[PDB]
Amino acid sequence: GLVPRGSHMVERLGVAVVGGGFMGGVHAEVLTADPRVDLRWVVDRDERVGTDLATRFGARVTTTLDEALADDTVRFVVVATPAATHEPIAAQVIAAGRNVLVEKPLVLSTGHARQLAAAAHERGVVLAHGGNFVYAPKFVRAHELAADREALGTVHSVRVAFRTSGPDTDWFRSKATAGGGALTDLGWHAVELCRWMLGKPAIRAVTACTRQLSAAGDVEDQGVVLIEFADGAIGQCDVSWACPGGEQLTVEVIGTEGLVTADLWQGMGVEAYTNTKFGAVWEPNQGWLRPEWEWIRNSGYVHQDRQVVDAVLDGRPMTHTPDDAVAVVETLEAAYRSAADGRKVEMNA
Amino acid sequence: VERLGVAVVGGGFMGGVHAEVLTADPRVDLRWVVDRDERVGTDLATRFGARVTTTLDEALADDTVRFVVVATPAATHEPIAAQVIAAGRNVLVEKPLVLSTGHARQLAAAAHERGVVLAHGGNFVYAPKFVRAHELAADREALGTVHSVRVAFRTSGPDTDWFRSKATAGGGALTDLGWHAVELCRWMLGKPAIRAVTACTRQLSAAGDVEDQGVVLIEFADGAIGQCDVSWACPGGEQLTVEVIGTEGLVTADLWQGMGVEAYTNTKFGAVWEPNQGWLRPEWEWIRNSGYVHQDRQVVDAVLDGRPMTHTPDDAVAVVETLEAAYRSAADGRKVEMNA
Amino acid sequence: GLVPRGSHMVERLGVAVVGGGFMGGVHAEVLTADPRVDLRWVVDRDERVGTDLATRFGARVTTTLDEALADDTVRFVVVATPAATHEPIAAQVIAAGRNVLVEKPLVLSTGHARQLAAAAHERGVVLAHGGNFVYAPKFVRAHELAADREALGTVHSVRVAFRTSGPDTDWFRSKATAGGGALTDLGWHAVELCRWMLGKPAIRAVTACTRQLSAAGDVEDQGVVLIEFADGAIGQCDVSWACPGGEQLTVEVIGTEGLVTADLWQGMGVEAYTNTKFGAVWEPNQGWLRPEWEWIRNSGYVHQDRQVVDAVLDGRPMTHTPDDAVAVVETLEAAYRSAADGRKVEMNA
Amino acid sequence: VERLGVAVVGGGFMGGVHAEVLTADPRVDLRWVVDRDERVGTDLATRFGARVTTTLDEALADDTVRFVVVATPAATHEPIAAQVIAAGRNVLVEKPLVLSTGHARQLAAAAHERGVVLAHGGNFVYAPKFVRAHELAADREALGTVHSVRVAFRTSGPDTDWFRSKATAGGGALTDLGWHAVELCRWMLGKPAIRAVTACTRQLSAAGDVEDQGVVLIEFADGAIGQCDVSWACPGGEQLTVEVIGTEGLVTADLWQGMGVEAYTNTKFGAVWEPNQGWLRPEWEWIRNSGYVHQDRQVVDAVLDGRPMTHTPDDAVAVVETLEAAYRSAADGRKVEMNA
Ligand SMILES: NC(=O)c1ccc[n+]([C@@H]2O[C@H](COP(=O)([O-])OP(=O)(O)OC[C@H]3O[C@@H](n4cnc5c(N)ncnc54)[C@H](O)[C@@H]3O)[C@@H](O)[C@H]2O)c1
Ligand SMILES: NC(=O)c1ccc[n+]([C@@H]2O[C@H](COP(=O)([O-])OP(=O)(O)OC[C@H]3O[C@@H](n4cnc5c(N)ncnc54)[C@H](O)[C@@H]3O)[C@@H](O)[C@H]2O)c1
Ligand SMILES: NC(=O)c1ccc[n+]([C@@H]2O[C@H](COP(=O)([O-])OP(=O)(O)OC[C@H]3O[C@@H](n4cnc5c(N)ncnc54)[C@H](O)[C@@H]3O)[C@@H](O)[C@H]2O)c1
Ligand SMILES: NC(=O)c1ccc[n+]([C@@H]2O[C@H](COP(=O)([O-])OP(=O)(O)OC[C@H]3O[C@@H](n4cnc5c(N)ncnc54)[C@H](O)[C@@H]3O)[C@@H](O)[C@H]2O)c1
Repeated sequence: GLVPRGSHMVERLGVAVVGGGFMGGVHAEVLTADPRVDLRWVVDRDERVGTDLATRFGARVTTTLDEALADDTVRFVVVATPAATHEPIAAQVIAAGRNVLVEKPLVLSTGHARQLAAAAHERGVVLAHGGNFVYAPKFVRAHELAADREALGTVHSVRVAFRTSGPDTDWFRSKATAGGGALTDLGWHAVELCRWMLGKPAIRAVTACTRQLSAAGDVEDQGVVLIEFADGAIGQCDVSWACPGGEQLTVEVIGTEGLVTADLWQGMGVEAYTNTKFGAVWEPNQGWLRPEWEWIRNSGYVHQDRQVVDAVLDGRPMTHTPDDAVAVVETLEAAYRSAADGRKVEMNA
Repeated sequence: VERLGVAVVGGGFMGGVHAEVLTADPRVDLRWVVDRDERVGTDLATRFGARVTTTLDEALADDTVRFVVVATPAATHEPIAAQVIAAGRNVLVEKPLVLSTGHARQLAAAAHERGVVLAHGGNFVYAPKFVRAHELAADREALGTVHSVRVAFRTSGPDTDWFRSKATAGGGALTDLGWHAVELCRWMLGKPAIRAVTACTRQLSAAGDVEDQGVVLIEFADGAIGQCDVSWACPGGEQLTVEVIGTEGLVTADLWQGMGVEAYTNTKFGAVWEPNQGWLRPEWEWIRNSGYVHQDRQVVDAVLDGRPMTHTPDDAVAVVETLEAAYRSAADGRKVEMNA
Repeated sequence: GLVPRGSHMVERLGVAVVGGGFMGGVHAEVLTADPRVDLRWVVDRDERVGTDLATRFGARVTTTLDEALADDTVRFVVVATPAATHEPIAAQVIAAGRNVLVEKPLVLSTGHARQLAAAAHERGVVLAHGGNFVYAPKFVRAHELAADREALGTVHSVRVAFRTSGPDTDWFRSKATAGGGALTDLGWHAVELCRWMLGKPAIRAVTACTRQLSAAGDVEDQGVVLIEFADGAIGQCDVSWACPGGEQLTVEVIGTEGLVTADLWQGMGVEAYTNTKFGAVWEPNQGWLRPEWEWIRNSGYVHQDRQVVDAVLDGRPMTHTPDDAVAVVETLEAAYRSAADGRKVEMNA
Repeated sequence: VERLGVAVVGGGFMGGVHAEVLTADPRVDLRWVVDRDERVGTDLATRFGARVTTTLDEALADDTVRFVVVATPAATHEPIAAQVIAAGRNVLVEKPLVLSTGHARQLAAAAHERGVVLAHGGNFVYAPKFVRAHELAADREALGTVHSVRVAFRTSGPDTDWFRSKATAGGGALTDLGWHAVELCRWMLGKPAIRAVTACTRQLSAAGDVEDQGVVLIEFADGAIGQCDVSWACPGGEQLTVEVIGTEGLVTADLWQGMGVEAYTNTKFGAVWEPNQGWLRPEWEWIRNSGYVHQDRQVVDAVLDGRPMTHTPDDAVAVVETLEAAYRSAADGRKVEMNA
């Protein structure tokens, strides 16, 4: 083998999805493919958007989180709303005694993260966060090779590059609603991947640089973080919202005896060219392309959500815990401080 | 919730893979392993909690068994499959379905008459990456007129002895690897009829009496040319690539070198298929990525829900004929016309 | 090292170029960069084209081959005219006692090739042919590794693929003027590369398939040749005029212990993307590109012409001789016969 | 036809390369090899038919010598170059030109006053592939606003001992490799001014007292961010890549992994730099492709034909300052502002 045994048709878990936008849709599609899941509610401030998602999966639609929480069959809530709404919404879901999966970034301050985590534990519920790429099949494989100590020797370098042409919806570009720019949006993943590839060691210091390119908004479009891990390995996170030509996500680990690299979007092994356009391909879809296949599964969403559901229904302890989210949140806060005053920031947390 | 009782015949490498794939299906109950070698069958049975026997009829006496996977040497396929169908069971037969076109048509007809599912083990037409490439290649506006398809399949050759005997394998690389190459070529073009086949083969190793490499040029009805390039003599790692070229566009897909992970070591990687020293391109999820999971899900779906199959015994017959024509072409040094 | 010593400024060789089209221009540019070369004449039936090339290099222009041959300073003639004109023109250049470089394909029949070669030898002049890719730096390197017998073991497979979107000028698509289509135009190179990569062994048999896609003309757009070499290795030449997206040229050699591959146009190590267009790039020049650098030198034209000039001026014997051209010509003639009647053709020549 | 008399100082690895490159130039007469080790200098001299000495002044007493290549350890560069310029000779000094910004400005000024050519050994800005990438990256309509440049330069480290001594090398990887990284970054953007530099370094090996790896973030005047990533601790083969990203486009170039030749062997390739087992990506024409040939042709052109140089001592000063600022940043844990 080995093929993981298939879910498991038979338990029933009532689910609410809060935020029926892009990511709420992905989760709705991933969760409804799981035989154990009953999607009961879509919650959204925009009723048209909420309604469109709900009818697609035969859920009920509401604009009030409290209506869904009044449904006793709901035991699990997915929160995919703008970043600054995560903490109030997750705090209320937890207080109502429900399990909750919160999209990246968990919250926007170290305090909120520690306190949300303490509140979930007290309430005896699962708090899970949406760092999907550490569940991506390709990266899991690469993580396994990066852990071969005989093969790599002493690891000294890790690098994660994550580049897009930027967000589609407006809330991403305001601090008030988003917390920060590319460093928050993409840097979340890059920092989680870096830690993880190294075996989650303590971070000793951080250095960072950011720029805002776009006139719209008040957040950065690009950032580079230099992370100093406790063993002395240097991490780099290179993120950007101003990169054309298609999403890029790569991971590189370098030791004294070996190295491991992995490429998500440019490593799918399919190539195409056309003089006109490919209908079934994400724009840009003319000229030379490297088309994706199974983008949802290959980004890790399917494995993440299966393991979250396994944690709620079967008490199967998760690989990635609120401790990991807390570590990411303080790294990002340290990075923003470093960028602001042009100095290395010592960690301690 | 719908349980399906399954028996696996042949407890070797492929029986092992199928057993792994089917027992991951919540609908499936693996009840029997059948194998002529009792030690091999016992090992597989104890691993998956099934009964074991050396006699297929002991497993067919079990009325719970409604579906049988046949993963035995090529020449044993037809007698076994005929038996299974005669006993009213649905069957999946590993590639080379059969060695003769007459036998293929009989089995299909016998299966249709009995009202059972006959399925064949061409797993790579179910591989997720190839399935995506096939979708792109079907965009007529994007590709214009399709005039070339090429499938290269290269390995360092089989390890068990019966593969290199003509009596039991029915062929060498052209059969073992060519089955897939031809099925992929055909499929990438939307499955058009084949009009002619030219082929060249060669035996390299001294062991056995079958070819180690071969090339087939295929003339499809519309005039597009297919190339199938297969070999048991290629070092450095398995290769499987697909290429479709039209006047306005093209599509390529690479299975084993397009998996997007690179590694280097001065020593070795323990978790990697040898060669595991120096520069490597390691696989991940090789069973799923090769198409076995999707194949076996769609065959179980057919048996349970009557949901009609994408790849049919008609496809398998087309492949058998082509391989028959290719071996004749290789012997006669001439293009062979397909009156079928 | 090692860097080849630089030409050698000082000898003077008067040159005529016949055919001032695309390839006559390339040669004019390569030859005038050689300090030893004096480009005296451009000969072309079209005076405007001839004149445009000549003024660019300060040559004289004529429409009569005889005018250039009346110039005693001319000792070396480059023939870059349509394929069917090669034999008469080269026969006249040779008879006038001049050295001659004839573009691919040398001539269109085995007889003509043997007889042209015999005539040059009798006249004591160099006859050279324009198979440039066997001089391409990258392929020379690959040829050297393919000759490591310990590293490859027994070589059993060689493959050359050569694909373009087809010729620009009309004469290429008529048998009368061109001899044949892609199999002649591209197959010339593919067959020469195959032989060479294997150490130029005898060819025992040939099998071939061709199709005509285009309505214009009467020659084939695609062809595949299966070559059986004497040692038992199988060669493949895959050529096409109907391939979009940019020129492709690759070489693959496979043995029992190893393999060697090389990629000319997709192996240049430069990548680019733009949302608009790159001005300095060969169309298609939008979207994802793999731009060439030094395309003339990297295709081998510079090394070929330097070695041809070395042969004339310094008697330095050439690596690739008229014997090699004769072998290619009969392979192609065998291939066309095989395609015509659907049978393997045994060689003997 | 115009002959230029040359002396090479330092008969080691780089002196060897330069001697190879310059003697291929028909305009050049290599007359002297100078080296403190007589055996090393003698070996190089006998190979190229030059005179040999251990005393630079014996070679400067020769009035035929109009041009000197200095390929000695970093700390020896300034005293030697000063001597050569003081004697009225044109000079080419290998990378790290000098270790101090003051010294760089003196040499440039001394050279300008004497009326001679001072050139520095940044060969990769002359590499044909990078020169092409630089042309693409200069297409403003195609790239839009340029906001990122990244240069990664990775090796398994130097083999001679003086490289790992601060006294004689003036630095580790950040100096040895970083010189190129910074010069490439700067050049790819059209050579704008540098406003600030942040850096992090680390020593891995126990031997020596210099860093093995370092990263530099560079803030250019317009606001574009440069990254220079260098390391002596990277296995599997040398890497050198360049990346430029703008809002409308991007350009990347790969020197050692973008050479387009792939090989595999179960044994080894004799004609290949080790690692020469397993999967390889072999180099071809490494001297020319690294830029040495073009560099040395353009320096000889300058000396003979007064044809002004693309890369000037002003560029070298900019690089020296940046490296100075980077090492301070690495020590202080802070961004260093460039008031130059
Ligand atoms: N892990 C990933 O790969 C990934 C990818 C994209 C986005 N995200 C994250 O998911 C979350 C949502 O992102 P998105 O792309 O789906 O945004 P989106 O703008 O597409 O959707 C946001 C939705 O939330 C609704 N909404 C706003 N406030 C609400 C509220 N108080 N209550 C209920 N609904 C509300 C909005 O009407 C909208 O429908 C973000 O936190 C984002 O960072 C994660
Ligand atoms: N689709 C694929 O990717 C793929 C890959 C490998 C093999 N196959 C095919 O699967 C089939 C088996 O190949 P394999 O690699 O597993 O071979 P194998 O030698 O590993 O196993 C074959 C097993 O069948 C047993 N056996 C032999 N004759 C039998 C008989 N009459 N009745 C019952 N059992 C018998 C043998 O003891 C043996 O254990 C072949 O047809 C092969 O072509 C397909
Ligand atoms: N080795 C290579 O890489 C390569 C590439 C392209 C073409 N070629 C070959 O070079 C030759 C010319 O090809 P091209 O692309 O330059 O064609 P072209 O059509 O661009 O140029 C042909 C030129 O020859 C002129 N011409 C025709 N008949 C003439 C005659 N009797 N006397 C003098 N001039 C005459 C024409 O006016 C025209 O200027 C062909 O044989 C071709 O196969 C080789
Ligand atoms: N541009 C490049 O790609 C590149 C590559 C390697 C080295 N370099 C540089 O070239 C220079 C030499 O490096 P190397 O690898 O050739 O070192 P090396 O140790 O191989 O050779 C240095 C030589 O200089 C001799 N020498 C030492 N002190 C001397 C002195 N005072 N006077 C005369 N000779 C003296 C030594 O005997 C030695 O033979 C260094 O500055 C290095 O940074 C540049």
